Amino acid sequence: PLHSIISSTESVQGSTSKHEFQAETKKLLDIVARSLYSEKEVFIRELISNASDALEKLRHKLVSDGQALPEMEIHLQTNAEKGTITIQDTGIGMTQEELVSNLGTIARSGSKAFLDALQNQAEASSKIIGQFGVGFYSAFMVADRVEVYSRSAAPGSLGYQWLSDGSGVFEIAEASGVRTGTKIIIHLKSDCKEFSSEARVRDVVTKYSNFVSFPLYLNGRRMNTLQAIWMMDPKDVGEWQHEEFYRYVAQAHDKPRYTLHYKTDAPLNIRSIFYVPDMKPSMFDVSRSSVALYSRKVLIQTKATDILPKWLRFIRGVVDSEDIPLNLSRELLQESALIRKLRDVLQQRLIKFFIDQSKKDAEKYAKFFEDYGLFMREGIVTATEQEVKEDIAKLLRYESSALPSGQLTSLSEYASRMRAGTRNIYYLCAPNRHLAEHSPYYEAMKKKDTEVLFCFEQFDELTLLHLREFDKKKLISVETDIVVDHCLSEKETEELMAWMRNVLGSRVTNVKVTLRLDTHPAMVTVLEMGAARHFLRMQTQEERAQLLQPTLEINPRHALIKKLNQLRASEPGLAQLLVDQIYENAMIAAGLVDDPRAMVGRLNELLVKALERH
Amino acid sequence: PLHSIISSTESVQGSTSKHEFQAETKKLLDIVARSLYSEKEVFIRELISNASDALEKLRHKLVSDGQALPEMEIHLQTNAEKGTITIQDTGIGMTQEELVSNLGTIARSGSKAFLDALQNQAEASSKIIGQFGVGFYSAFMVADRVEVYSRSAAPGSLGYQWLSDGSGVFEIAEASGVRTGTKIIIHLKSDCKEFSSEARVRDVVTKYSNFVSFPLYLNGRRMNTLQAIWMMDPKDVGEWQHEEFYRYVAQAHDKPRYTLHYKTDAPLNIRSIFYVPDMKPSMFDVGSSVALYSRKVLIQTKATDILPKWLRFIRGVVDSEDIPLNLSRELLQESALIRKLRDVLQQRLIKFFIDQSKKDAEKYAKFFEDYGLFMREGIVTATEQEVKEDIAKLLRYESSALPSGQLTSLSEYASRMRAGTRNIYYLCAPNRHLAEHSPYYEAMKKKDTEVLFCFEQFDELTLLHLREFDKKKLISVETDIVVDHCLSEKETEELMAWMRNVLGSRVTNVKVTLRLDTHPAMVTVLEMGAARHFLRMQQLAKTQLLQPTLEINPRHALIKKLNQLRASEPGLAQLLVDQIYENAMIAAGLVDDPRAMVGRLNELLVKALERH
Ligand SMILES: Nc1ncnc2c1ncn2[C@@H]1O[C@H](COP(=O)(O)OP(=O)(O)NP(=O)(O)O)[C@@H](O)[C@H]1O
Ligand SMILES: Nc1ncnc2c1ncn2[C@@H]1O[C@H](COP(=O)(O)OP(=O)(O)NP(=O)(O)O)[C@@H](O)[C@H]1O
Ligand SMILES: [K+]
Ligand SMILES: [K+]
Ligand SMILES: [Mg+2]
Ligand SMILES: [Mg+2]
Repeated sequence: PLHSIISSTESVQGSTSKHEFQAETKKLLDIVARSLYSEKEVFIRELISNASDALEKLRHKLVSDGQALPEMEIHLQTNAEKGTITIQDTGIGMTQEELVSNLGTIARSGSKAFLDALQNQAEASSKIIGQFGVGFYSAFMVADRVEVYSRSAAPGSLGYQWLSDGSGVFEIAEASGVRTGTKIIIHLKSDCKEFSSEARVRDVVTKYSNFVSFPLYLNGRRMNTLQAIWMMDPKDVGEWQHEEFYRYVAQAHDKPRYTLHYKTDAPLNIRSIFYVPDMKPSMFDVSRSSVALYSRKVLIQTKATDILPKWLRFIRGVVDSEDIPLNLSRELLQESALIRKLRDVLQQRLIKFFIDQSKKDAEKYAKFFEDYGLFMREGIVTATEQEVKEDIAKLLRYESSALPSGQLTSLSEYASRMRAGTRNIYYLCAPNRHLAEHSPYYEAMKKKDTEVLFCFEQFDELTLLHLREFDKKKLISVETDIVVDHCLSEKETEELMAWMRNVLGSRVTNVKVTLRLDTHPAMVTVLEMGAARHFLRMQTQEERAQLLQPTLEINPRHALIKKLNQLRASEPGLAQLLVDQIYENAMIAAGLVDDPRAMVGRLNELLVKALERH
Repeated sequence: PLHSIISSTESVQGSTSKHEFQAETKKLLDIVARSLYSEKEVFIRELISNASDALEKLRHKLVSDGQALPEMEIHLQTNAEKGTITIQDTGIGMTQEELVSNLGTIARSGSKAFLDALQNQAEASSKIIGQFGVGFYSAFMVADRVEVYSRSAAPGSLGYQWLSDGSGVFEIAEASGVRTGTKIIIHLKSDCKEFSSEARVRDVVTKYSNFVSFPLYLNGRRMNTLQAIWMMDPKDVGEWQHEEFYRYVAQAHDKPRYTLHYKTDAPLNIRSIFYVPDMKPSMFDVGSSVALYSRKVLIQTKATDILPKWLRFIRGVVDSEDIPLNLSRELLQESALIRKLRDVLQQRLIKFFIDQSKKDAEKYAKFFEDYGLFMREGIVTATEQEVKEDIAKLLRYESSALPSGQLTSLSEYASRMRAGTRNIYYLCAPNRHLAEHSPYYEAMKKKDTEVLFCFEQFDELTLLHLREFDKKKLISVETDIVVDHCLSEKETEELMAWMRNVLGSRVTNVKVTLRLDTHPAMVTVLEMGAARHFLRMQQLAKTQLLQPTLEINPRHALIKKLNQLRASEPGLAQLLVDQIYENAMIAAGLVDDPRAMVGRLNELLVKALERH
């Protein structure tokens, strides 16, 4: 189907012209006011940012001159009956030239020109928000008529006025009585009268601009009353401010148990603070990042980016940066490379912080791991890189067989003093220390003088089998190692073997003899056990039986096995129930029984007919 | 103190001037090329959309004129030697005035002017994609200089060239040899030569512009070759097209078991199709592949969840030409249209499932067996009572008043109850035999009221969360055991006292029940289902004991033996009573990991039979 008219036959003959790009202002205004912001409340944020920029410019101008500092405040006002919202400022202001150059031209901002002509861009380039030049036109999205009063702080400037309706035309006049600074008056739409209500405005202000750098008022009462401590050095801020900030951000009533104050500028500008709660995690904590992203003291509202890995969703705090790329809508540029490196840097720093906490305090870290271990266990099984899994795995605490009861140990220190020339790590799963010590599998391997890691928590064998390796060493379970490893008369032993294969033929594949058991009359061995256990309870005897191949062993030294001889010689019917009970007990001890409700009736029958002579 | 400085001293006294808004083109171009799109490959989508719009305009003009229709298609070519990407079409083309007025002006689109002068605005308004007027400038995001060779389709037009480096100035000249249509030459940047490779371009084309209305060829081979059946009439489309489309969109090799072809226009313009896979859900299956389209081009938000989370097991495509879009052609967040669409889709899917259940019970039984967990999860995660009750109509249970294996629903159960009765009784067990031989059911065996048997796990939790159906209260059998209002008493009261002193710290109280026939003991707690669920959570994970009561029956043979056992073998008697208590707790379903009781059971087995 190769039919390509693509060629280079084109050739230029006529004289080349020369033109300049134009623009359609009405369509640009319509696009800005209709299809730019997904929410209608952002105009308050934009106006507050503009007021903050004006105040910052005035403050810098006065500081560079060494003059006295007047008051620097933002004043919001709402009039319910008139349906208007008013924001006042005490910044630099602007004359009619700046009025018609900035408010009359799309995508032109004087703040960028101010920053460029500063020659330092250190003291003030970190405190100016405006960079695009279209933020003022969001007021037309909720208004039908905008009215602005302003006058410059220069000694001899006069007031002015600025009216528009968002219809591609604006009129400028000269006004008297204007207070120095800038004042914006907004007349609201019919369908946007909700913004004349004090509660809605307060909610928006607290959601977006709580940490503005200047005092802010709404109808007369100050709303800041709280310093952004993440911008200060740790040596200046006390613990009371830390706990109050944690109380504010976490919406809790307890104290933080861990506090990290992170400030870095080499790879990228990062100023963040992190908290770990004092209570235990709950159902909502497991349910679905609780960390707010900021940029020059303005919320970005990611709510989907998850700048922090999912398994770290239990920590709280704020993250602030100056170099994140944000689009024209003042939202994150989704899945940029900078975000993907910020996440890795932050998670590595958090891992390093958690590792160091163990050294300086052991009991507190043990309690924290007891509380928040499930998050680390989940983080093991969702990562992909082996290095990440090994980094997280250093936080796990286990109980070993070479140490006294009730004290923990780590994998790294487990590998410290293990056998000189064996690249193997052995772990056993049991609900208790008592069940781990007297487990048939542990007895079967107790001959070897190796240290076994007892793990009691749930979803732990799953974590080990997804880890598969630590410091280039294999993680081998005791159950697998037993099969990997390579009295009663023999005539009666073999005859009872034949009988057991006869009776338990359908459920059991093979029977063997074992001298490695001393306190358990039976044991069930499968070629693999951890994966079988995990698979069994996601999904009656048979359809589970051929999926396991339950090899069963017998202990000739046990008393019950010995008595089974003469209880079959005397009454085969009782032995019929006895062997089934032994098999059920062995399968229960192996941990392969999901719901043991089935065996209750047969156990009752065996008990009621076994001792009837007594 | 209330610090307020607001006054109204401002007054105007001069003569108002008049101006109009200007614009800065350099800053606008920088904003478009740098801080508008999250990805760099979207320029191919914009160019293909422009070519499709041009072809649509030419086709409409020719059909309205009534003239013959020539061949029309778009060609996209890749040349890695010069690091260039080229796109060519055979549309209407542009004149010199059209070139200057359209390509040289920001936020001006001729497609809107064409639509406004159509006099019907319905025939072709559903096929024109461009609406903003800034999509052509995304080519400067990956290029340093662009070339445009165009020639209008009018009988007497002349060729032209449109050159620009994206620096804010462009030059236009007259060219010779240009064929009818348009042709765009792109010279890629140093870091953007990734797009001079066939594989990446093919990936982008298949991702974004796979279902365009006109044939396109990449380096000579057709790419789309597949019809978008979600726009065609259901009667015009057969089974083979449905199977092929399903195997494409679902990326599977099986045959769908259910097919819904939804197409409505009254509340909103909707064209959609939904599929149910034949294979069972996997470990991995537990953005849902319901990708949203608009004007036959992918929107690709994949995060707003236009469909409820519990309905993530269905595959298909949803199209809507009235959806609002951002300047970057991404979904507007939380628009009322999105919520209306989600509600309508949920209701329609529920109605479709109900109708499918009515039409064929045998297939619906298998479907419910395969996909039961999703409905329970949706019931648990729902908030509104009507939403919970709508989903609950899809649940199936078997009851005691029916032969084994036959399932029914809550609707018929409510239909066939007595008029006086106002509540529903349900019992949970892993098997029917355990259900009908449960100690709790034997106490409810006296009355003839029907009871629903639940076998699958999380059924108890779902029934607890639902809490009400059709103005009736959902209560369990174990709850009603306590709400409802041969070992003579003398030789028995002291025997319960003996259990009390032996089991002081494990059972709060022990008494005698007479509603038991086959069990030696039975254990009751106040709120059995809730206690069971919390115990399962705690043993599953430490998140943020209880009060058990034990009843015996003086008629069981095994219990009758314990009376004389106290005076003969107390050492055997203690651990035998422990076995009885633990067996009762296991039968109650309140037992944790039962490995702890193996050793004492073995000691019972060894000791109790050292006499035969
Ligand atoms: N209250 C104010 N006082 C003084 N100048 C102001 C005030 N509000 C706006 N301006 C000026 O108006 C210009 C344009 O405002 P604006 O539309 O917000 O652009 P921007 O804020 O710099 N960029 P952005 O807000 O991020 O989209 C600014 O550069 C200021 O010079
Ligand atoms: N291949 C083409 N043939 C003819 N006209 C074209 C072609 N490509 C672009 N144009 C013209 O270019 C104008 C503006 O281009 P464009 O930037 O794509 O705006 P738009 O596609 O109409 N709206 P949008 O794509 O949503 O930004 C269109 O109105 C067309 O008239
Ligand atoms: K501006
Ligand atoms: K244009
Ligand atoms: Mg601004
Ligand atoms: Mg376009």
